[PDB]
Amino acid sequence: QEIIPKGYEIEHHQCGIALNQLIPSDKKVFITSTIPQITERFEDIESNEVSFNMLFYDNKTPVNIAVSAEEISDSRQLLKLVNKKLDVTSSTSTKLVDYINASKRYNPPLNVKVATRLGHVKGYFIYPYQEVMKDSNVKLFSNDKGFQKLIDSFRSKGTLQGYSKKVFAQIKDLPMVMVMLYASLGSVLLREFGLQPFIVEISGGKTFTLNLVSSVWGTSDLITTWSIESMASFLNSFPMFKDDTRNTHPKFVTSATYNFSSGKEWRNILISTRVVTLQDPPFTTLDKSFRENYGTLGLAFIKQYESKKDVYKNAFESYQRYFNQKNEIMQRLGRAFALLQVTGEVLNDIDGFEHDHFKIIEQAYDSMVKNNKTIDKPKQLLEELLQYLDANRNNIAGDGYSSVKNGDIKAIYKRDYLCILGETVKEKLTHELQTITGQWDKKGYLIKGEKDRLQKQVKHQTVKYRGFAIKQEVLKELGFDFSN
Amino acid sequence: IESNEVSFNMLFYDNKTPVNIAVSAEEISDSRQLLKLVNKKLDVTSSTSTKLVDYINASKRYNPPLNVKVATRLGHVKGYFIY
Amino acid sequence: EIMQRLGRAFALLQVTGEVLNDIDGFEHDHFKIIEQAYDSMVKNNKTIDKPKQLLEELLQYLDANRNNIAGDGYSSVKNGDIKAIYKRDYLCILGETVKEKLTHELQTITGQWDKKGYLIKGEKDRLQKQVKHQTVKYRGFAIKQEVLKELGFDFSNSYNPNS
Amino acid sequence: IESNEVSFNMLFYDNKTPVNIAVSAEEISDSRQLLKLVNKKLDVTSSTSTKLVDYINASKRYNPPLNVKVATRLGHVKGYFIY
Repeated sequence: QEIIPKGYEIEHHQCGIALNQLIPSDKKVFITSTIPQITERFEDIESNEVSFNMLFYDNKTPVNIAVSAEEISDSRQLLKLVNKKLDVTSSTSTKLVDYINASKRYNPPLNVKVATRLGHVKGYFIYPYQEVMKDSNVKLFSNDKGFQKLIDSFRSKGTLQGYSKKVFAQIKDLPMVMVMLYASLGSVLLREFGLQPFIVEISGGKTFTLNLVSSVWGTSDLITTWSIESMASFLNSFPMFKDDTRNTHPKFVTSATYNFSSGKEWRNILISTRVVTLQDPPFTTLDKSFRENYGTLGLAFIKQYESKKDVYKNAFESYQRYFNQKNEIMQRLGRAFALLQVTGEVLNDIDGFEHDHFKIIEQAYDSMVKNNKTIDKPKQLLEELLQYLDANRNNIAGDGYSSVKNGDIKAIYKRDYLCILGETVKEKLTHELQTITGQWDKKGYLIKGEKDRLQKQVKHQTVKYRGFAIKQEVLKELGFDFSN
Repeated sequence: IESNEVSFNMLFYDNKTPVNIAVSAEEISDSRQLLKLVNKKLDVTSSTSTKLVDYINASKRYNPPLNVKVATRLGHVKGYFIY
Repeated sequence: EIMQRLGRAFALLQVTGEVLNDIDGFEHDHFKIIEQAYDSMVKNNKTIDKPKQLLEELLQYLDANRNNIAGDGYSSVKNGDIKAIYKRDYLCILGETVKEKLTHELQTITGQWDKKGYLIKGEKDRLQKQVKHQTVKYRGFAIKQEVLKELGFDFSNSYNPNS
Repeated sequence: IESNEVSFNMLFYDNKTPVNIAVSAEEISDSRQLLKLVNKKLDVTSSTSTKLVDYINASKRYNPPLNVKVATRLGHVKGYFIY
């Protein structure tokens, strides 16, 4: 039992318990029938501010309520807890504040350091697994219940090796799902390598691959359907899975992704169904496997890294400097590939998860440089222009072409090249004309002019036009043949 | 049963006619808010609000009200299914 | 594909009918009532199959613009742009017209068209075939005559006037 | 040195652990605002806020704090160049 502060009395009548104040002459002045007992104080190690739990009995029923410091120490605010069964009024608020203060002095609450997010916060790394948390003497406060249900989903289950033979062995070398799993594992390492967030997406089983990569740390409830910012800040170092890209508005998503890419602050990978892409496509039984064998491989991975941190660090530094060598946009993503590959190198060293990390990762790298369009905007745009011209031959002049009788001339067909008139290239590129035509030149697409000018002077019949001469070779590579 | 917060029904007589009005905890336990029920036929003023709050508190102590658990929606709420 | 996303909902309505059958005076056939409307949905609802929907619309459009279609039995397109090349085996809709229709959904819908078997792919494992007519080479999506007819179209320009 | 306004650092012990917190002049010299530091481990209430404000004033009188001129930007401010 706890002590009663000097000056206070506690009566036990039929009406129920009663905290009276003792005023000498001793006269008794009722304070409350709801004796507050402040059991714990919580210190958010991010904010360094503090809160409390108030416990009191509403006539046989314990009532624990989370309360701020002000609510407990400010009469006008303390009065607001009447809605939660606290016996207090504008008349007794001050006496109850004073009693609370004294009880706090004479019965110190338990001090609990508290964290509201996962991952790296200040000096600690907060794990969402009871087993790990009970050893570290920090608690995981999450008022918002969405994240709480997210944490109950982190709970591990099943054995380990059973995940490496029932789940993992089914897909040691399926490259797309395997790189997605690298994302879900190496998300933890961004803060370790100084790398900012990025994305790994699959598009074109999809939901199935996402549900499967969820089993690296727990249930398929880690997944969500497309806020993003708060969830990212909470997972912090842990990967985010977002599902059903299809069901939602495109204005919303791309904005959400640009927002996520920015940095409370977080540093993790977004895995969906600064982007690494997996567009190739890679059941009933392996689903039972990863549903019975929840997330054990994840914490194993973390422990593996922990073992030889500063070794994997130098390995990543090597992969980083090298991937920055091998197209401009793919070199922008050099650190991300470095990271996913060090993730694979870490996974290789785990016992029952041996596999070829170099080949899966180069396999998907080349899958990207081949299949992903946006890496090469100058070429893409060029193709779009040619496609357009492919359908507008009544406005093309040149060898074998009927003279353009009405309107504008869009290109001059010569055998060695197609000279797309400057005006059409402007109509296509607008303000990006200078840079894209520059890239076309840097890429060797065009037959330059005399005076260090991108546009060649090309003759047909009785006119000399000025336009960008695109070599027959490029036309053919892109699948076009303006030949008669 | 969703919020675990509480409200009350106040009964009073406006010269032979009963008046039952639903009132929040704050309205009954804070003089400034109790004063707002004057619009609903309650005899109270800025002068008497405190004494009436204290009387309400004491009356509540010695004639406890009936406790009713309550739901504002149908279906599954927390552990019950409300029909 | 979309009907499998609604799998749990149909499962549920089916368990609802299975529950209702067991009530005292409420006997009825739930399996037939439920399969009847499943198939009624896949038949009558267009939006389940957006790729076919879009395709038909495009064909509808081309049916009204043959003065801009070239190919077998067609007068050369003299004014404006070329929208398709009619070969006996297929209608090769030029890439630009498919873009003008699908805009940002081009890749996904053409992918569906291929996965659905609508088109005669090109040599280099590319969705757009190179189509030769007279002496000119266009690049477009070749839609098999079978699909044209299934959707109710006949892009032949050769039919004796006397009929 | 730009504003000529002033702020303070308060040091107190939360049972063996020093706590230094930056505080405005108003926070320290106005009971209503001083009360807001309860969130930062300060033992104060609406009942004791006035006495603690007065104690702070007196302690400030008899143990003057160190005066530090301060700048929040680099470069030329008023007469100095802050590196």
